[PDB]
Amino acid sequence: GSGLKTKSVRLSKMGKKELLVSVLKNHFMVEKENDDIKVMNGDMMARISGDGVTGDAGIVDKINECIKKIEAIYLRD
Repeated sequence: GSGLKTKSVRLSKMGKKELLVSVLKNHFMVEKENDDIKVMNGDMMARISGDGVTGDAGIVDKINECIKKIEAIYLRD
């Protein structure tokens, strides 16, 4: 029998980037362009790249808040 359970099969509990997309999309209109994530709200726009964000400061501050809270959820902060 497999009573030991040395295998978990799959482990997807670090997908913070996925939740960023979902949460931002639930509050703002989000567009995917140049394989980046664009957050748009009130004609303001922001671009999230692999390791940097450039965009409207209001959106950026919100993005950062969302990222950090979500980071706290999976990685703990």
